[PDB]
Amino acid sequence: PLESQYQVGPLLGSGGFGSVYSGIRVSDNLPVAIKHVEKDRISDWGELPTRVPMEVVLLKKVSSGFSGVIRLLDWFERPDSFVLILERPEPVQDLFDFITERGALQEELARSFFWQVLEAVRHCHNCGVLHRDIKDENILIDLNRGELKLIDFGSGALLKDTVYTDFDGTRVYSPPEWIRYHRYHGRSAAVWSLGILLYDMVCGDIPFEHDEEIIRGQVFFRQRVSSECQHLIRWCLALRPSDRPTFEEIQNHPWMQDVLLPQETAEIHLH
Ligand SMILES: Clc1ccc2c(c1)N(CCC[C@@H]1CCCNC1)c1ccccc1O2
Repeated sequence: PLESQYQVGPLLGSGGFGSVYSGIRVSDNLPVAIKHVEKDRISDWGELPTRVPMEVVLLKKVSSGFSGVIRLLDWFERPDSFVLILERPEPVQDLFDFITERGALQEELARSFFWQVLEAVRHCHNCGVLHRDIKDENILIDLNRGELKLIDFGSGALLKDTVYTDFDGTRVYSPPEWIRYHRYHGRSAAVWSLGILLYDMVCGDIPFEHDEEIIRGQVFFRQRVSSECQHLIRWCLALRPSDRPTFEEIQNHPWMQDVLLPQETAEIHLH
């Protein structure tokens, strides 16, 4: 019934995540995204009360209620692929393209965006999900509402308190303990990736490209950035996992005070 229930539109993008198309739910005209993944390229499987990709398990765990995560609406199995039906904000732009187009973000805008990402990541952790690929390309902006939404749980895992020794996320957002030892814990690795993201936001590019820079952990600013924002970044990017802030500590940091709500953010910065 997939073919009769959704009208397929243009291809939005393709990559390690598969191929994603614009779609409309025929029942009520709801904008959707339709994501196809070949079965042979699914390395990571889990189970429902049947055998599904882990991405479906993780999405179901985070798609209850409202959150800053793009929600799984339905899924289908085909003989050689799985098809996922996801929310699609309209109009929308991913944060990578937004930053590529507009350059380094004003701190007020970065503060609003970063705050929303923190809230979304807390939501995932609350639901027992570790994203493991937090980055600009996995954040969508609802341009009218100023609301950010996390995508792509394809490298994610169940959250646990023991060590992870596997990683299939983005290397330049990966922490020094992974580079050096192939070992990390969930929350502290997530905080590292958040430091990279925040730098990316306020500087318009990522801080490290090579392994040696990651391991050295020295952050240089190319752009004028406030002392308070530089401090938070350097704290998230502490070389020792135990020296990094908790999410609570990030959200109580001086730089994170007086965040704009999403709608005000869109009025000032996006309209
Ligand atoms: Cl609109 C929209 C809804 C839901 C989406 C996704 C997009 N995408 C992203 C599609 C590729 C981007 C589109 C914009 C230009 N840059 C490339 C996605 C990518 C990977 C997993 C889930 C996803 O779920």
